[PDB]
Amino acid sequence: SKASVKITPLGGLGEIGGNMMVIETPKSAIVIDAGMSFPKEGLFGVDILIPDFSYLHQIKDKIAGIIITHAHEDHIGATPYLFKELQFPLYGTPLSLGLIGSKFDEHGLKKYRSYFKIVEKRCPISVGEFIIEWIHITHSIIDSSALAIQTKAGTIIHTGDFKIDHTPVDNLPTDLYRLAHYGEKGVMLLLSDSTNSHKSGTTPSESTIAPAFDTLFKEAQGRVIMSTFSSNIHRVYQAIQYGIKYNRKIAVIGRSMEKNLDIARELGYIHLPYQSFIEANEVAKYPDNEVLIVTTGSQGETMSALYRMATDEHRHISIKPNDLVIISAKAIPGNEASVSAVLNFLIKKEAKVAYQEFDNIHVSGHAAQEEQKLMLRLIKPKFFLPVHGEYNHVARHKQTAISCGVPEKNIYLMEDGDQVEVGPAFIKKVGTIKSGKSYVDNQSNLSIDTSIVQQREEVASAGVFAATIFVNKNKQALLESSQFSSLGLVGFKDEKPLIKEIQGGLEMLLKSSNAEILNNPKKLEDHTRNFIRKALFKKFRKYPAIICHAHSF
Amino acid sequence: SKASVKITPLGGLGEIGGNMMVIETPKSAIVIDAGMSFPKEGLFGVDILIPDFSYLHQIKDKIAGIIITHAHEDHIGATPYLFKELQFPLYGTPLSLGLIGSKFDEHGLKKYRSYFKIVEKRCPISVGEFIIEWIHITHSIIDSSALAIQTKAGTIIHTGDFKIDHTPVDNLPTDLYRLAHYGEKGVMLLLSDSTNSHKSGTTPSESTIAPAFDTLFKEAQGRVIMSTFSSNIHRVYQAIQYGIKYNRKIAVIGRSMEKNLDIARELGYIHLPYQSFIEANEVAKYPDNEVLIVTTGSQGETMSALYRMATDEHRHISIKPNDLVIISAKAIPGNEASVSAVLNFLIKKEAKVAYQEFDNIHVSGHAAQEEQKLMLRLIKPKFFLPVHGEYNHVARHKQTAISCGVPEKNIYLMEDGDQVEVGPAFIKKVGTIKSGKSYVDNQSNLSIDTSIVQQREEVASAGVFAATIFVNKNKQALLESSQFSSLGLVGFKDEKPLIKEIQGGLEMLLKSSNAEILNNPKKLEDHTRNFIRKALFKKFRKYPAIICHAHSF
Repeated sequence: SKASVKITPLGGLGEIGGNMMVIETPKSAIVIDAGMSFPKEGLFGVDILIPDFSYLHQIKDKIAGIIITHAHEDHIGATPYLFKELQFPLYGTPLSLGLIGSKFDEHGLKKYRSYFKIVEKRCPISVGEFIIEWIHITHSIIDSSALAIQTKAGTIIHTGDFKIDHTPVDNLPTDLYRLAHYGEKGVMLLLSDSTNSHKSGTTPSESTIAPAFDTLFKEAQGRVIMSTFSSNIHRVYQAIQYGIKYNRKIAVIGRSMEKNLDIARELGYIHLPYQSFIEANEVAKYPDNEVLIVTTGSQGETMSALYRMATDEHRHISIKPNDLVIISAKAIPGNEASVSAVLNFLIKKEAKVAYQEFDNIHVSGHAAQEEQKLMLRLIKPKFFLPVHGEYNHVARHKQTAISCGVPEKNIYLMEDGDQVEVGPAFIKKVGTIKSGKSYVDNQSNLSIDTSIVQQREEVASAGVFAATIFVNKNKQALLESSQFSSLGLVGFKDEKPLIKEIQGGLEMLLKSSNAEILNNPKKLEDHTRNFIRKALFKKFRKYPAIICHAHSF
Repeated sequence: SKASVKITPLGGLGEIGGNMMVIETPKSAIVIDAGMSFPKEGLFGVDILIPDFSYLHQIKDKIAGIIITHAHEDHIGATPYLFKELQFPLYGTPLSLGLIGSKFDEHGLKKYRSYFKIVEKRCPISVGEFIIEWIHITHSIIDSSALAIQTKAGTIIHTGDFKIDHTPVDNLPTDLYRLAHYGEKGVMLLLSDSTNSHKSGTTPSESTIAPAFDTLFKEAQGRVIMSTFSSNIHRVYQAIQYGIKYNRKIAVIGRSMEKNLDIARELGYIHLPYQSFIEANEVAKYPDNEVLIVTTGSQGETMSALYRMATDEHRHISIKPNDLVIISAKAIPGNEASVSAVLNFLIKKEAKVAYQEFDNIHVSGHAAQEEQKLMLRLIKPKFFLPVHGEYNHVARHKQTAISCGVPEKNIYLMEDGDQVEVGPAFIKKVGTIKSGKSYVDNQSNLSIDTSIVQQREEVASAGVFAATIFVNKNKQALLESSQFSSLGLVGFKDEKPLIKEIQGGLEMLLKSSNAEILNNPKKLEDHTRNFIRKALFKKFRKYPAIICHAHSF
């Protein structure tokens, strides 16, 4: 009857990152964004997670394209890999589409590059039975945008990643007029950031950071090091601008930085004298006070480089006591241990460290309660649904919305995989769809089901002991010396006896075993598993994986 | 010539917890404290670490006893297990000695219980060539103390764990006069807390917490849950006092809580009507608003209970939407992930949660910069050496000491295992001693070298594939069907072929193998390892552990 849509999301509900939405209307289908989720972060790298793709293959014939709301790795990460399975027009932003093409070429998905479809800011883009608009909106990232969707069913808003910086370094303030206009006409659906719903007071503008660089650089007497990730372009821009202001040549380490710099500079978003850029191998040729280094590893890796620098195998840079190191890695909770370790190792090198001002403690990069309320009033929407956060954060954001006078019955909290049917004046849950994650190794760059590592680590608890006994079916006992191996059981020097005790018990059982059980590998494997379970219960209270091999040679 | 001592520490320098010092003088030796170090904390439990004991066995004939500065698990943890190797008089505090005896009986070390030697507060205790005094000093813990050591070489101060609470619930203010008196006579050596050297402003007094319980309990309409660890006696005391003030029966879950309660109540430190205490199984008989539950697991375990309560197998408590849950686990960095997970699962149960006021964010329990400076002025010591913290924290504390006018040349930063010779007016490093950690399983309660799990997890990276081939020395090939097993390699349904491809290559090599290499297991194992290395390099760029077994049946 009345026009309606079916918006069921694939990522973002249950973890920072890995955001991906799929709006499904009658004979209509659009994709909003495809990020990566980073649960942990260690001394050598990060956890690599890409959203499952099973649902996409179900309704392939309907999806009218991919809609990307960032030139940033956290939100386009699966786009390149996704094309190793399916292809769809990529209607995005010129800068956002570029970096995405770099990702795909790295993923070997040039097919999907032809799908590139530049959407103009403040300019609508007719996507099948839908109209799309990219509303500039301030954020850390050099470029960004939000989506306004017009449909015969109404209008839908996806902001997602936005902090309302009154004075951004790029002084390109959000074009609030359009958002207010959409509110004035009447906005059906709203998707808004919910990350920092636990904090109060508006987040500080990046310009609050400028003084930090200025003061630190005036007092710096030696080399300056900077550590971040491949997609914090604004921060590195500020850093290099100050360095040239302080006559420090820039050394860019990590090919991701180099490609981002070249793409942006060619795109003209910034101005940079190429001669001012240097290699790490040339640092020894320059004075310390003229040396500013930029460091990043693979996609998502920042402090693997730092740790190897503290371990001194970087073979391009030697940490010195007169150095000043500025640390800003992706401040996702649970990485404090790695930061502390590297910090201690650096102080052992007698290096001054600056980390207070760039992590989430000062600048989280996502709206606080006041900013969310300001957006909510700007919109005056009928239906509010939080995305890009955990269940608690969306709960708090919904509470804040209640404080703004939004009727409860138009607010829902999603769980990944869910479907929600939304109409002109109706909204309800209809079912769940299968959502999941997949690992990718930064070296191989292939998708691996989580099942393999899951079982690997599940059996990692408790030991793994395998044995092979060459027994004669006519003797019901081992005829040739059995070979045994163990991993995680006990120290070899101290395990030689213990495992060997269970060994004698087992080979005795053979001396008078059951011929049928001995001749049938299944019975031997079951008996070995039972014996291993009993031994592990006696020793450590576990039941380790036991591999048994029977031969009739 | 001049009197001097040799203080080389065994634990505390490099991690929160696991503090243990050994002062070594001519024909003199004393032990200060033996804690446990907790690097991580998960959904099912904690990491279990006990300091190495190798050095103790070297100078056994000199040590005059064990000196314990807490009735608290974080500082006496290795004492019970240590006695499974060596025995020494335990001169401690009556309450501190009790709990320690409980730990030893759990460890089956009753031998060391006879060594129990009660030291009187404000009363000196002659320990061989040394004089010892237990100076009450405020802290979270119901009881505590610091050590004043008089010697012919001078005086040594160990405070260690102390926050200067002006108004503690127990209103037993630190007896500063003695500390000032020792400063007045002239204090040689000072060992002081250094945990929170990164923070400014004095830590809030536990009394700041009272209002929280009062207000929350006035508004509570349902059951109240409380989650902590076995040794936060003061907090549970406040909680139960308020609950009786609000007519809530107390259910103590975790035998550690029950034993601590019985020991303290028998010791008369507190007053408690036994009839007011209840079991969890009886909660269903009482109204929700009369129900307050206390939860703790094994030593160091707090949220394993919480997680099973969210998973609903606690089979004594069912979480309800009207419940109010107060969470205070040992807030060591890196547990935020578990807290977040449990919090989301609880909100899925629609439960109100209170966690802001009890973690390290409000009350870290260890002195801040102002408190350290106040101690430093109270002492006016000649030699300052920070303990109970990481290298960065001790560095910051030493900086603060510099700000207090302490000459640098009397401040050192230790690394675990080091020896430092300290005289009347001399101090220097002399060498290093072997320091290390050992795991203990909370179920078995035995000491395990870290080597076993270290190799277990080192080989956990990459797969583990073993094979056994029954070959004839006269054929240089397998004569009986070879048996293969793999763990972590690939999914069985998808690994059957791949592993089987490498299998055919290998059994072909047999068809025309080297008889001597085939007959000699070493050559077969080397060839199998090389083949596995090549295959893993081709597939995932790894070199997995390969186990080869050769038979001549």
